[PDB]
Amino acid sequence: MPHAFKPGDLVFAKMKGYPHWPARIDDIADGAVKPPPNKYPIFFFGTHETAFLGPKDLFPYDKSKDKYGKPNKRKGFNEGLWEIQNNPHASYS
Repeated sequence: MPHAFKPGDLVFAKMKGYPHWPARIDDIADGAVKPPPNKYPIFFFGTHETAFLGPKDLFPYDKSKDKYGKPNKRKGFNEGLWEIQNNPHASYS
């Protein structure tokens, strides 16, 4: 059975106006800004942007890739697909 989300989990993350996007749950570094309650730090592959999202917008990558893991015209998307498949836990700083 599923656990709660934890840092390192791979997802497609949904934001308004954008397709479901390859992403991961990030760690929060010591000294770094914490997310609001009930929110997770989401690092978006390809764009390398961070947003704070709740579970309603988080789709586990393995279950969802057949539906959401197809090339898309949007800036950063295809790079993001390579990242999540090939080095999802790397430093992208």
